[PDB]
Amino acid sequence: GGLKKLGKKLEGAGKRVFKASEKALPVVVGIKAIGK
Repeated sequence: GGLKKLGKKLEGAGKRVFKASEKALPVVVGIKAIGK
């Protein structure tokens, strides 16, 4: 089954990248927090 293949592949990135995003959450939110 490829389903679990795609859901497990991309997921791997979101786990490592979470550090790249989490760090800019204040920088990604500030826009969503200002522009709502």
